[PDB]
Amino acid sequence: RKEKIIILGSGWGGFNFLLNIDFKKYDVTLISPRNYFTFTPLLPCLCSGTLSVNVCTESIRNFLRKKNGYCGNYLQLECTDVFYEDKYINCIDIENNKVKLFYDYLIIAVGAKTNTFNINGVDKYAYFVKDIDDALKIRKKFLDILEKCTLPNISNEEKKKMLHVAVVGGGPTGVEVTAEFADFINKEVKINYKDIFNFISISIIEGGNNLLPTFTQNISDFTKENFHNLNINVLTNYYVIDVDKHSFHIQSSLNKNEKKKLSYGLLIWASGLAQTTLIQKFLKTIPVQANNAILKVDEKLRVIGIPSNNIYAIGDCKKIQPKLLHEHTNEIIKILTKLTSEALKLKQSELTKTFPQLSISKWDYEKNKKGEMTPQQFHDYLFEIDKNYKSPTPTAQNAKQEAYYLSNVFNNFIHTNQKFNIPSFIEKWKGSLAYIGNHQVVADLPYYELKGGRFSSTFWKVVYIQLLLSWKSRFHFFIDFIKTKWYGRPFIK
Amino acid sequence: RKEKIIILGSGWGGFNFLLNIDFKKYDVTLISPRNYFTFTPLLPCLCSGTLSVNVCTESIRNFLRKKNGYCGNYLQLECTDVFYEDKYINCIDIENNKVKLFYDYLIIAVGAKTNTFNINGVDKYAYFVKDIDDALKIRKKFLDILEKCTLPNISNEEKKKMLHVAVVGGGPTGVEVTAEFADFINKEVKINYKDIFNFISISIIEGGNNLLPTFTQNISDFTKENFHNLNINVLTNYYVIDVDKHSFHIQSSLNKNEKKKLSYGLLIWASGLAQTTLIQKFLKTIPVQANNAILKVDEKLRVIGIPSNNIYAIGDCKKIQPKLLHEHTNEIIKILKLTSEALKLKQSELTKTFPQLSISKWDYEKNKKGEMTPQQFHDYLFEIDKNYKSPTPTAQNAKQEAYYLSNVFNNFIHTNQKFNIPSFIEKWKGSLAYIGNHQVVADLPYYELKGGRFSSTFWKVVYIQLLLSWKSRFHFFIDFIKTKWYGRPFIK
Ligand SMILES: Cc1cc2nc3c(=O)[nH]c(=O)nc-3n(C[C@H](O)[C@H](O)[C@H](O)COP(=O)(O)OP(=O)(O)OC[C@H]3O[C@@H](n4cnc5c(N)ncnc54)[C@H](O)[C@@H]3O)c2cc1C
Ligand SMILES: Cc1cc2nc3c(=O)[nH]c(=O)nc-3n(C[C@H](O)[C@H](O)[C@H](O)COP(=O)(O)OP(=O)(O)OC[C@H]3O[C@@H](n4cnc5c(N)ncnc54)[C@H](O)[C@@H]3O)c2cc1C
Ligand SMILES: NC(=O)c1ccc[n+]([C@@H]2O[C@H](COP(=O)([O-])OP(=O)(O)OC[C@H]3O[C@@H](n4cnc5c(N)ncnc54)[C@H](O)[C@@H]3O)[C@@H](O)[C@H]2O)c1
Ligand SMILES: NC(=O)c1ccc[n+]([C@@H]2O[C@H](COP(=O)([O-])OP(=O)(O)OC[C@H]3O[C@@H](n4cnc5c(N)ncnc54)[C@H](O)[C@@H]3O)[C@@H](O)[C@H]2O)c1
Ligand SMILES: [Mg+2]
Ligand SMILES: [Mg+2]
Ligand SMILES: [Mg+2]
Ligand SMILES: [Mg+2]
Ligand SMILES: [Mg+2]
Ligand SMILES: [Mg+2]
Ligand SMILES: [Mg+2]
Ligand SMILES: [Mg+2]
Repeated sequence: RKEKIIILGSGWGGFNFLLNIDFKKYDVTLISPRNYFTFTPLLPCLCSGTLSVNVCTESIRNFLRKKNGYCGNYLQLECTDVFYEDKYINCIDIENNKVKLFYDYLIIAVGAKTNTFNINGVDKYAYFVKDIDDALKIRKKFLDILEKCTLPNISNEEKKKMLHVAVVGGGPTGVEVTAEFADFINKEVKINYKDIFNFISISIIEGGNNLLPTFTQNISDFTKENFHNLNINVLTNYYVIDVDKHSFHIQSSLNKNEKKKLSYGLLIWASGLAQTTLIQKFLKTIPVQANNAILKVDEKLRVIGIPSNNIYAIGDCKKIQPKLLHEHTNEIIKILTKLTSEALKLKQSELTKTFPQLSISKWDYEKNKKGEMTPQQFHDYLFEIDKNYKSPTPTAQNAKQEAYYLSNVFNNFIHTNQKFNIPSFIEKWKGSLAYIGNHQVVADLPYYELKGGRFSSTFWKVVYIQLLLSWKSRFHFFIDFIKTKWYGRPFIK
Repeated sequence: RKEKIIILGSGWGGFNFLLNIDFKKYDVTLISPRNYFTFTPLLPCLCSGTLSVNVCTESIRNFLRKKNGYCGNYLQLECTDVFYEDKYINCIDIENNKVKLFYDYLIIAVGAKTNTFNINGVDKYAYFVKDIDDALKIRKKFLDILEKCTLPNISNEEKKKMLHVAVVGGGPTGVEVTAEFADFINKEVKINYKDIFNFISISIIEGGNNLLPTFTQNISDFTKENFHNLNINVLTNYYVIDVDKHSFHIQSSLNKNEKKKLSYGLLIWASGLAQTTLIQKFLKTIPVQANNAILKVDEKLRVIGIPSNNIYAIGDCKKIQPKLLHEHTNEIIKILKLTSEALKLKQSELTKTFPQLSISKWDYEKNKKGEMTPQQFHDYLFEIDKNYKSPTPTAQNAKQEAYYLSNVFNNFIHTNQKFNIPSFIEKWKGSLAYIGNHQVVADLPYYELKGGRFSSTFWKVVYIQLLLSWKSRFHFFIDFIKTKWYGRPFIK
């Protein structure tokens, strides 16, 4: 008779919600086709053999018994439909048997998938890099190619075509995967495959001018410089537009007329995100959202358009559409002293609990001061703040923070003295890191920039050994680096 | 213009030959469809998640440069034919492209495969345990089943049938794989799957009366006792005769007409050896060996029936057929009045020619004979010949053969010792087995281990020395810490 919370997904959102939700207060079931949590930041290290599967993983069933003594459940299913009207979901097991399950609360955390842009042959020929098996598939293919090119039944020009590694995407994923392959190629591969080492080349391809565009221009320039010193072909300002079995095509971003055909052996696709079929389906089911491209939620992470307000979504599968300021103008006016921008800002602490977009991290009050306004003008101003609101970026950092917010809201606000005092979710940006090869780490932190150096790696390791969610994983983190330092990357495939 | 040695296979034989063969003296190429060496004794620990792949493995290319500066080569191919007349072999890559290669010496070390005994459904439905991939497939299937049986769309009756693990074979492989699963089931699985744990059962099936037949009766009895304490169904004196998708059939060894149909979820097949298709093919190519079931070699490991004497075989793919004593009677008489004790007295030196004369191959005291006539001596010699047993198909023997033969190439073949090449004689060092719940058994010369608090410690001290790199020793040590402090993983 405890209320049932179903969690869909075992990713950063779902798993972290699981870790914090009170199993005494609720009856909790996580549902996911994947029986482990994947620690995605270390996924590129898996591509090169620097770290093991154990450090990139947490098994869900190890976290189903909290110290209180009460338990949670886990089912290995893939949710295929949500029926918000009747409070249930349809799933399928791995043998396509339907399973029907009821909930009182649904926490959707199914994440996003890799975007092919409908380009011909991305699904067919390219390797994605979004989970454990993806990374392992990529490692093996690479090692497979190395062995195939050591055979005598092969010409030097066949070798040059096949030993070309193309990475599409100059975001952090693409950049880190390239970096890691570069280290592998310049170390272990160089030693054990000398006769063919010089036919090997890596290219990274990016539509815009900069690698790591969302970081900072100095970090971008440094990343490109460092890539040059590693003899990585940096093909920025190029868009991949077609993919065939042995070659792909690129179009210059600077001249629409300039195309190139490139040979390749291994093609890694690390472009942006796209929605799961479950989300596409679910959207059609909600009158208000029937033609949305992504699932929209409250400022409280409630899925808009559900009469019951019993479905939440966290992580990559959702954008936040908060309660509009300009729909509550008069009410906000009463709350104030004047009627200036800094009248508003003076009450920004209190009003931020209701409107996230009022946050000093969401609205620049100084780049936008406004002298005394008439009510209508104030309403226009409020409207600008509304339009300026940016939904949290699709990162593990945000998914984790959303997961702790929401679970704590279930633990401490719903079904307690505070049912109505629930604050709206606001991220704190903690910074971003990236490995860019050859011991060089970059970090774009709130008050710092790292641009390489002897102690860059050290900073990276102190950061991530603390972001790991178990002592088991910390053990492996430590051991795996010793092993890689003393003995090297492995060639088992 | 260095002579070319081609090694076929990257197992205990091939890899250890590679480790010791002098790359300065020869131009060596190992050919194997598998680019790593598999440390098979720890393979059952891989089934249960106790140890990792890193401790069961060595990557061939890490060993292609010895410290003197000379190199070896490796090619990822599967040999499909040997043409002994013309000294070349045909291979195929993984995309079925033919490759043709010339050698001066061929070292065949392709091992053996699992024997299905042609039984319907073994290949189709059963899991084998001969390599890394096998162990991981086995591990996954089990975890798959546990998850499937936690679903609601499943009856307790379906659960009981699906969560039955049957292991066919009471040899050390079968026994060790059963033990490891028992440990996993009784620890990590019991904690994380309380609801369905009592639907789980393990059976081991063995045709003879004993588990670990080739050990000791005390060790066999102790292994069976320990198995019952763990609630493993020990179905000795049963053999499997048929296999279907959800059930298999067994026949009593004690009553020809008692049969049983058993349901199962996971069927593991560890029944003993059979020959590779390469060896079957190659045999038909050798006139004197054309109807053999197994490849026979000299007492010097040279494949018999080859005019050039440039093809060797080591490991599980071969049996030794030594030079016959009774074909050399008169000569032996001349070396030596004319008793078994006379013969034994010269046994150390004659053993360099005939391995069957070894005190480890022939019981001189249980077979003493007084003065013989030449004819009688000839008959005696003949008994020694027929008593000879080829090395048992073990890693221990494949390794010892590989060190012997590589040492012959290094220090005999192109030196002034060409003619004093001694015949190969194993030295048995003992055998160990993990039998679950921390109990190790060992059947050593002069000792028997039957369990104990310090049983496991002995096992760990032995195998950390048997590992062939410091890398692997690191992982050996670390993997046991990991398993102790944090437990076995459920990743699949
Ligand atoms: C290589 C890589 C490196 C990254 N590094 C960083 C980083 O350093 N910092 C950072 O902030 N972010 C990083 N990210 C981004 C981060 O992984 C995502 O933002 C994060 O995964 C969002 O979490 P999520 O729970 O929404 O989705 P996921 O973590 O992808 O989880 C989705 C889960 O839903 C499951 N699922 C899918 N379909 C269904 C279905 N219909 N039913 C039930 N379950 C389903 C999946 O199995 C999965 O378990 C990285 C991403 C990648 C790919
Ligand atoms: C689970 C298990 C545990 C064991 N434990 C022990 C133990 O504790 N002690 C002990 O003494 N023995 C043990 N053994 C036995 C030991 O593994 C074998 O006796 C040993 O492998 C024999 O070595 P080999 O080189 O002849 O064959 P393998 O080690 O099997 O090597 C054969 C190699 O040949 C390759 N190959 C196959 N076909 C071809 C082809 N056509 N062309 C080229 N290469 C080919 C294979 O890929 C493989 O690399 C165990 C065996 C198993 C399965
Ligand atoms: N180290 C970190 O902190 C880290 C690491 C990985 C991911 N993340 C987060 O995960 C999310 C996704 O990251 P991501 O790297 O996979 O995607 P991304 O959107 O950040 O980068 C994709 C890049 O590929 C380009 N692109 C798209 N289609 C292309 C084409 N056809 N040809 C060439 N270039 C093309 C885009 O211009 C874009 O710059 C991001 O929000 C990111 O911040 C963070
Ligand atoms: N711990 C160790 O030292 C160790 C471990 C594994 C293997 N080995 C060596 O590797 C070789 C192979 O060992 P193995 O265990 O794989 O095979 P095995 O030959 O030693 O034993 C197989 C057993 O299964 C039985 N069997 C065969 N077909 C059957 C059927 N249809 N139904 C029921 N029982 C059936 C046989 O009676 C036999 O005892 C051996 O030489 C062994 O010594 C040693
Ligand atoms: Mg999730
Ligand atoms: Mg994840
Ligand atoms: Mg999500
Ligand atoms: Mg996602
Ligand atoms: Mg071999
Ligand atoms: Mg082997
Ligand atoms: Mg062999
Ligand atoms: Mg074999």
